[PDB]
Amino acid sequence: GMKSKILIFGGTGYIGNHMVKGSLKLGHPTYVFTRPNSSKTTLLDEFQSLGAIIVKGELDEHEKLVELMKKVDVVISALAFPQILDQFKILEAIKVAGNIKRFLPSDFGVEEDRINALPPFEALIERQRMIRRAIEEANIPYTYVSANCFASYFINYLLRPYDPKDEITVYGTGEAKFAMNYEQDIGLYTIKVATDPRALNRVVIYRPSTNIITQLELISRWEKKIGKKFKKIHVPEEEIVALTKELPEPENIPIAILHCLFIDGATMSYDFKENDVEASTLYPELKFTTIDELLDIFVHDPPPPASAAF
Amino acid sequence: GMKSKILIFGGTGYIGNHMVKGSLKLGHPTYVFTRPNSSKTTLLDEFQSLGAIIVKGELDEHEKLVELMKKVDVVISALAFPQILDQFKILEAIKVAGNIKRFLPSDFGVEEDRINALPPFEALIERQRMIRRAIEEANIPYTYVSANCFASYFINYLLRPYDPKDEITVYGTGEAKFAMNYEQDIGLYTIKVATDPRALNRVVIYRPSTNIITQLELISRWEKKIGKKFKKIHVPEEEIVALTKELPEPENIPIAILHCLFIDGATMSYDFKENDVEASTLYPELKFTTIDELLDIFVHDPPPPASAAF
Ligand SMILES: NC(=O)c1ccc[n+]([C@@H]2O[C@H](COP(=O)([O-])OP(=O)(O)OC[C@H]3O[C@@H](n4cnc5c(N)ncnc54)[C@H](OP(=O)(O)O)[C@@H]3O)[C@@H](O)[C@H]2O)c1
Ligand SMILES: NC(=O)c1ccc[n+]([C@@H]2O[C@H](COP(=O)([O-])OP(=O)(O)OC[C@H]3O[C@@H](n4cnc5c(N)ncnc54)[C@H](OP(=O)(O)O)[C@@H]3O)[C@@H](O)[C@H]2O)c1
Ligand SMILES: CCOC(=O)[C@H]1C[C@@H]1c1ccc(O)c(OC)c1
Ligand SMILES: CCOC(=O)[C@H]1C[C@@H]1c1ccc(O)c(OC)c1
Repeated sequence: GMKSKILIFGGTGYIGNHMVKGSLKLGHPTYVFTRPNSSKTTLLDEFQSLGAIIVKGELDEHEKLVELMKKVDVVISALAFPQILDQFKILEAIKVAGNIKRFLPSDFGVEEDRINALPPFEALIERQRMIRRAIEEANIPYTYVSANCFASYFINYLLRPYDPKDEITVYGTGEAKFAMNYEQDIGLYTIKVATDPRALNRVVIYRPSTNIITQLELISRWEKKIGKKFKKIHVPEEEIVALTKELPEPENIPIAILHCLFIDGATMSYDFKENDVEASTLYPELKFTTIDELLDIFVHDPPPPASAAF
Repeated sequence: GMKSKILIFGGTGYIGNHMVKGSLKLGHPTYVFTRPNSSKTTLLDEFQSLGAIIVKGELDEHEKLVELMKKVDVVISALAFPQILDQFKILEAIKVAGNIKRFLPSDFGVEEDRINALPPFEALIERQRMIRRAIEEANIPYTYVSANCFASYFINYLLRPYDPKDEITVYGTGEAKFAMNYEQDIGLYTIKVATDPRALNRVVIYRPSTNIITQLELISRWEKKIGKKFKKIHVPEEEIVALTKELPEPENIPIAILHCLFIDGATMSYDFKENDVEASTLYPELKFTTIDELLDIFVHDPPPPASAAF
């Protein structure tokens, strides 16, 4: 009906699949752009059975992108780091088509316009800033989403629940606060804000009060849930910093991000601005899965671990 | 004709594919065991077009393995680290069938019975030793292959030829010697020795005199080949050792191996034993691609990088 038509790039991705499912769950006509050679064949079939329209092609196909843009209203990009500046191909098509009502570039992490990181990570988020500056320069309607930490991803990474080991690695002192959100919710809320007038040309941050914690607190709560105690092994901050300078790329990128997230506490090191919008306060009919609920999920039916591409 | 029939486990793997191709090139009837859900569909079609017989199944299918064992003469395992002890399923089937003429377990690296490493790596090669002990206890005919370093893999890992950076990382002093061999050759030679009476119940080491070098010498030669100088950044040994103790698994495994190969120089830290067989001395009609030739290949048509499973 009146539902805005949504085009998602990187829909088969780690976080992208949750945006595709959330879009369909909310009854939005959904277009998924995917490479002809993608190995996400079975995932694409699932999307198709849920009602999505699959469009195979390459970002280099300018004409195809323009013709596709003319058929939709909202464009969301969930592409990976290696393709951040490739989003300029998406942006060029949006500019030519001229009918797009909202563009959400691939952020879904830290709020890059208010935080700085070590060189390895700073270079990547500087690219995301370049995208933002171009959007604003062209007066393209947007929404910048800071989803903070992907919860299943980091519960898997930090707690290694699928590992029977007796020790646990802590980065830095482990006292830095951070916020983490369940991927399924990140996906749903992203679709909601992409069409909410309250998020037009604004930064939206996902920071529900029930999802703020520190590494030590997460370990403690997990220990209580499963009835086991771990020996905590800390990796000194100076140690982490040194590695970012000596290790090659892309090996040093994760290290620099670990420093930014769990040592500097970038997802919780700032206060909200006047124009900022915190997503959990937007829909009284929805809520973010809490940390206790998340841990329960890992006790009853834990999701597989993942590793971002660099 | 009268060629021995070869069954390869993990044939679709990084080194495994080179063994399958080498087996077919040498005219051996070749059986490839692969999981029903493998994503190596296009590689499998290639094997098939080359003459290989594909057999889909799981290692847990004891009866299937036994009936398969009965149809072949030689069994080679190129499975990954996570499945080392899973090789006991292959061994049980071999014991029951009773007709196998030679079994080559998944080693193709350092000579585990004469070297020791840091805990992260020591645990993995200890498993490989367990397999070797069971083979000998059961009087199963074997050949243990120490292929040393996979060259394309490590030229990519150490030189990052696909990276236009001005710096290069050196592990330790960079003075430790190591031997590396081209994957295509490792595969060919493995098939040759699997049927050479000279390799029956012996350790075979791939160490051609033209393929021995240090990190610094490798960097130097690469610099001359491409006409560019790099800034060398060293990672102290004590630094590498500390990481193996603080970083969680699997992350700490590669670090421990880097120490073993490029700091301890495990592939060149020993002299040959009386019963050792150095493969390059075996066939006057063949030879290992040299380091110079390997570098030339990376200048004209470099192979993509890779990452072992942990
Ligand atoms: N906040 C956090 O904790 C967190 C965690 C992870 C990631 N992130 C962020 O979330 C965003 C997406 O990350 P992700 O892990 O979801 O991405 P991903 O799964 O690695 O990749 C997303 C999609 O990119 C497409 N793609 C891959 N290579 C491509 C290429 N060469 N050219 C064109 N398309 C290509 C693929 O789709 P097809 O195969 O269909 O073409 C893939 O499904 C990024 O901005 C990332 O930084 C944040
Ligand atoms: N010397 C060196 O520099 C070096 C470098 C790398 C590796 N290595 C060694 O070479 C050997 C093989 O390494 P690799 O990297 O070639 O192996 P790989 O490519 O990681 O895997 C080999 C094969 O295992 C099968 N497999 C994967 N997961 C499985 C599971 N859960 N159950 C059963 N089968 C599974 C897959 O075949 P299907 O999909 O067909 O089932 C896969 O192609 C190892 O012993 C390794 O340590 C040495
Ligand atoms: C440290 C292990 O995870 C990562 O390397 C990257 C994928 C994680 C990530 C990527 C981009 C981000 O903005 C972010 O902040 C929440 C987190
Ligand atoms: C350092 C990056 O590579 C590795 O972590 C492992 C795959 C490399 C390897 C695995 C097993 C080995 O025996 C070996 O010695 C030559 C090398």
